[PDB]
Amino acid sequence: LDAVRKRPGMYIGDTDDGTGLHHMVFEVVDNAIDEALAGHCKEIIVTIHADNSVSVQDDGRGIPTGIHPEEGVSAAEVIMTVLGVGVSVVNALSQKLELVIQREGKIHRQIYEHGVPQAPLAVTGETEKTGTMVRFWPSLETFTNVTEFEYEILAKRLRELSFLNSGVSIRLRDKRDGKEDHFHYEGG
Amino acid sequence: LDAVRKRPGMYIGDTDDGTGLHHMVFEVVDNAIDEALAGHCKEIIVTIHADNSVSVQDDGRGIPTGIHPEEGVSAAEVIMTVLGVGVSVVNALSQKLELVIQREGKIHRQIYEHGVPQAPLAVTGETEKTGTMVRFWPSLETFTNVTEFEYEILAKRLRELSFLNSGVSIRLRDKRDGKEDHFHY
Ligand SMILES: O=c1ccc2cc(O)c(O)cc2o1
Ligand SMILES: O=c1ccc2cc(O)c(O)cc2o1
Ligand SMILES: Nc1nc2ccccc2[nH]1
Repeated sequence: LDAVRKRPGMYIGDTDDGTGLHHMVFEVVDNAIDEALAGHCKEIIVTIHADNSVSVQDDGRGIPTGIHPEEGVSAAEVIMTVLGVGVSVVNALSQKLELVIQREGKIHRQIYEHGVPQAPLAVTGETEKTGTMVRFWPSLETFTNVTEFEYEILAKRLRELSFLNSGVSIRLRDKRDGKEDHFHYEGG
Repeated sequence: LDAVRKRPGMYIGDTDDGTGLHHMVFEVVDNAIDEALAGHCKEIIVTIHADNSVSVQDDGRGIPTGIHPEEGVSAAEVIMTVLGVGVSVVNALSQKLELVIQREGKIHRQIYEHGVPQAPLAVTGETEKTGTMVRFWPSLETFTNVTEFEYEILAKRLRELSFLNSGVSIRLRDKRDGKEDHFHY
């Protein structure tokens, strides 16, 4: 990840005007849509939290959790820490990132700070559901001037995406003011 | 450097009781002694600053500044960023690190934050002297409980090193309370 840290603008875009900041969300959304498309029920939920973090959840299969034979860490960690631009770029430029994977009747949790895992991926409990959730706090050392998520920028893009991804429910929620939207195009 | 950032304790030592914190200084000192031995005057200066940073100067040749043909960046940056344990560990666990190299008539400067270079090594002026200086601010995210440098812990180790490295002068300076020592065999 040090290559991304050396020159963040090359990977995420402009870190001052807000375009790079919102690209962080849209990169994570693209990965969530890919997981949602693998299934039948397909739903993703994008939540803007009151602390200016954004979470993106899908109800897909859940990212692989088993140890990678070469790397010697969970396959999830490899996805989050090895260099669309990839979620690893978002992780590198996030001062905090929470990963939650529900898979094979188990809840898996891991926390990152500036791309560095704080502990190995851990099974913390049980669940009937499946899916992947990433909640990230953009790094205020990288992202300057525009540091708060504009609802309209996310709402507009998610609406455009709904028409290209048939059968995928996309929910947008703003916990700051309680505003929300539901984009669900079932064409074809 | 992310392997170091993942498990700092395994590389530097315990990050809560103050062992790791002081080992940061000792790792830098080892490299400063190597440079001091191969120069003329052979003196190192370890300064504890008021803002809880430590700087280690030597008056050696100055570490290489030219571009490394494999990595495509200054040889100094390769030393600071690629994995004695190495100063790259110290750089990785420092919230800020300032590198100053005097060599071939030129002063070179570079700043790091958590091991990430903020710009390439740059020529900032002219100079008659030679040597290398690293000033580092330990990351308070890594180093907890014992965050401030105890003078006697550094003094004890530098005394041991002065006997072992008989040709090298070792000066220790504390700017918080004005305390000083000069270890030389
Ligand atoms: O790299 C990946 C792969 C899948 C994925 C699914 C999510 O729902 C998400 O928020 C982030 C993700 O990142
Ligand atoms: O090769 C190296 C690497 C780090 C380093 C740090 C110092 O403080 C110094 O005086 C000399 C050094 O030489
Ligand atoms: N605050 C902060 N910034 C960082 C950049 C890289 C790795 C760790 C870091 N902690």
